[PDB]
Amino acid sequence: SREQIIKDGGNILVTAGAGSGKTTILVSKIEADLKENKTHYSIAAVTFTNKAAKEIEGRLGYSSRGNFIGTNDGFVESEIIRPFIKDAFGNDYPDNFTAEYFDNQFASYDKGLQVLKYQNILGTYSNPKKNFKFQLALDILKKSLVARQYIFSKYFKIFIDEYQDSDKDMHNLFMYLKDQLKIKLFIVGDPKQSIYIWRGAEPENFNGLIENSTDFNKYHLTSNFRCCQDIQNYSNLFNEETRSLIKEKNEVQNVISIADDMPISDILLKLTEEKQVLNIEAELVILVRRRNQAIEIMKELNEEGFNFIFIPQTPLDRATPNATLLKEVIKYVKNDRYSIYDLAAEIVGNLSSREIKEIQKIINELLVPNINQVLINQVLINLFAKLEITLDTREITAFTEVMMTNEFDIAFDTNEYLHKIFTVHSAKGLEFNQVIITASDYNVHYNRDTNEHYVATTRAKDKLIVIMDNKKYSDYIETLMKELKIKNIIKSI
Amino acid sequence: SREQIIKDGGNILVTAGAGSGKTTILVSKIEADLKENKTHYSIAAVTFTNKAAKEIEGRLGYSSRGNFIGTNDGFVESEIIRPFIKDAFGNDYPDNFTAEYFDNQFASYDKGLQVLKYQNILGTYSNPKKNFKFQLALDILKKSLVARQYIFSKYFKIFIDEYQDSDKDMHNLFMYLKDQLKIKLFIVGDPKQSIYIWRGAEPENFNGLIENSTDFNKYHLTSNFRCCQDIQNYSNLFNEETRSLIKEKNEVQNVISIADDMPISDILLKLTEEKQVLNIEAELVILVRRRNQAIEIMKELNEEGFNFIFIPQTPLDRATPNATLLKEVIKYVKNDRYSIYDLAAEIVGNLSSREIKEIQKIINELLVPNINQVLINQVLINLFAKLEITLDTREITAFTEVMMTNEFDIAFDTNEYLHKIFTVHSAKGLEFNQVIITASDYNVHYNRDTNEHYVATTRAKDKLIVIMDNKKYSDYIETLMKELKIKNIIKSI
Repeated sequence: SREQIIKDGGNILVTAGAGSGKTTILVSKIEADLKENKTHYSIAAVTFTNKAAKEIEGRLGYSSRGNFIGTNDGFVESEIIRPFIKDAFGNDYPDNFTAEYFDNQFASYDKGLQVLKYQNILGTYSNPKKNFKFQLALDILKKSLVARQYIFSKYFKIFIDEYQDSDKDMHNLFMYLKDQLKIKLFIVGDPKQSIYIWRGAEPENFNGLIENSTDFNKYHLTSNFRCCQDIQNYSNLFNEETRSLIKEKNEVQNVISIADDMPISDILLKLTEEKQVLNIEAELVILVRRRNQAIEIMKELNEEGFNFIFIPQTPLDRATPNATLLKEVIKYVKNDRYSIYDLAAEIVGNLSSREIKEIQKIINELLVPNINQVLINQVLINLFAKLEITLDTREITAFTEVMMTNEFDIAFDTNEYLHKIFTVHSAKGLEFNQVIITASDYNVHYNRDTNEHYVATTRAKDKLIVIMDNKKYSDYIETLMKELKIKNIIKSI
Repeated sequence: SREQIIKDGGNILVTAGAGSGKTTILVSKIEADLKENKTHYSIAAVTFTNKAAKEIEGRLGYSSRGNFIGTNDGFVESEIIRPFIKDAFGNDYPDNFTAEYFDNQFASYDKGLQVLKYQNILGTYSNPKKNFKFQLALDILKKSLVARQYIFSKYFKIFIDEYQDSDKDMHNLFMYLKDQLKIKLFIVGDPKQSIYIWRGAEPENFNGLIENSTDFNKYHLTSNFRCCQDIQNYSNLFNEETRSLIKEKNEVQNVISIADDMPISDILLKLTEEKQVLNIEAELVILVRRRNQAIEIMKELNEEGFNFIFIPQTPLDRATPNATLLKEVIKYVKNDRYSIYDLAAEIVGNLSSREIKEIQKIINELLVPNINQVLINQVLINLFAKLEITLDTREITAFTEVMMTNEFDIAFDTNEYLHKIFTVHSAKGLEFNQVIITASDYNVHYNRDTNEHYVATTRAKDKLIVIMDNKKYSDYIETLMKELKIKNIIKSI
């Protein structure tokens, strides 16, 4: 498992999925290797977005080892291109160059050298599949002897995040550091095609390393690593592929089942005061299938003194290529404390201060109120035109609808609330500490809602409370408990 | 006189001529004002060529006052444009820009801003009469409040050398500092059209200040300021315009006349040992009209133990627009110790390191031996094409002829010799300490050689020795001594 992962000191290839399993293990693996190694060598972690680089830097702590934590583009720029470009190509080339991602697309590698030599800027390649900065960095290393000496002397291992999005030119540099410079590589990626890719992503180079590489040591990560063992056993029994991984335990305490005989508010009081299996001071969230089921529970609790705020699923809450970025644009529009730098951190690459000012100009048109649906669509196209990303028609309408109304404001609110209620689709992504669900929502016999039920069960982190509303739900438990000869998988009050 | 010049603390306009009178007074005026002023304000001296700026910095000494000594282009770049361009035009414009003089000519002021904003370089104007850097610097001062505050706070007086070569845009900035910022200006220039002009020179702006400016205080400099009073009196009596300025002295000791009765070498021994009016340890130089007259004197002295090296006038020794620069190109080719940076210092403006490497590439073709007359002409055109200067046909042939032969090598030699012999045209420029001439060379009755004789007399600095070979020469002295009632103007041995 994870203990076997961190012990390996060689080239490690990690398959990460379900989210957050990659980030926590990455930070723990980095800080553990820093404690083992006392020599002068440092580590280098590279992330596509600037937020992930800042997220890793905050958890690691002091970087007195000289460790580099930053963007993929910022790494090759500050460590390879800028220091040794004059050594590789002569004194004609500048080291005070400014890289602009959006401007100055060129057709050939020879053309881009002239933009850097004469126009004093570092422009991107026109083809999204070919990266000019990494082609330049790899070229500089082969031309410059000092460049190869410095990289070997500075870093002994390099950590790479989200490797499935790396392009071929970006992939060539990483393999060049491992094959020629003999630098250890810790690779984290998602083998599934998924929904999120960098504009020049090719999953085959990552998939090819899993199939034909003898140097790397392959590992895998559990999807529900953060969930406790008792919650994992209750979640995995509903899907046939997941039933094999769980192991039975002599005593089960985290998953509680209680039949709904008293009103909904009384069940909440019973679990909080009579058995104290749920703490009122800990965050508590309740699961529903539809928005109406959440409203009636929220209104029933306001009468009993319980205070709650309910997050609804927005039109943007849909598996689309630009869903993650579109939500961040909404968070910058809705919230005043959300800085433009926080929005730029979500954008791939380390944008310059001048490029940030141009993107800020496009979005400032959305900060004026009551300017109708047509202008919101053009600002959105103008925004994504600079990023060279086309926008889905339903993604545009979903973005527009959220901008018009204040209905989905708290779903993108920066503030955090202790007690909430969310829909199964509302928080498909984020995870909660303790969750209560009801059985009548999910049809378990024909597996229509088993995927929504599996998501519902995996959201809870410490304690999961299940209400046995449906007899067919309880029958599917008792039937499969006999197939697997499981005496206890649930704790009933 | 000069004592009246340095005492004035206001705006001073100086008319300088005959050479070297401008540089010595400029350094003395600067260091004297630094001693008078104890406050934090500094001075700023600007010269067109980098050699003149380095020449002033060496004589001044320590610049702990923060005084700026450099090029006109380097002044507006480091003090106005680079610090306050972002304040004047916004954060879009860079402060790490690189100015290239030869590349990126543009037609309109708006076009050059885009080259600086996007292409990150500072290019020159296509029209030689219009300067873009000074148009940019003046524009930045009007746009930026801090820029005006810094210039007033830093400098209380600004010294300007060779003002007749300043263009109109360069002239507008200097007047803007005097009229708006109320900064004292010490201006040195030559009112005569002369032979040497910067490619965008307009003498009218300098001439216009002499005619219509009430703020400036006009002054004049003597042509033979370095020569002693006795030598000045002997030189000025031959030309009618010059006879009025000299004043008689009761005793004359510097100008010696001796009739040539003994051989030439014996006259040299007689003056050195019998009267000791010439020191063998001091530099001694003899004047002739033709090259044959110098050879026979040089050969006659080698027999008597006297050792001499004779500098001949080169084909480049001719009043042409590019004579000064062409000689420096020869000095870089002939001498190995003469650095390429010394050649770049003679070029107008502060050339960048990359621009220096391109000029060095063009001249390196002349360093190979025996490559005939045709290739020398093309390298010369290629050299001056970068400087945007056309070359006279006779200037090209004069440059070529010197390159072929080693005959004129010592005339451009970096080494310096104590005892020499030079032609009247050989050292029309440089001045010598003690000079001996002969009377038979100059026809004084019809004033054919009075200009060459006046040059001959003005070369000597401390002691001048005249040989009375011609009776017509001595008669013209005695005749004019009676017209002016001068009892003594010459010391006869």
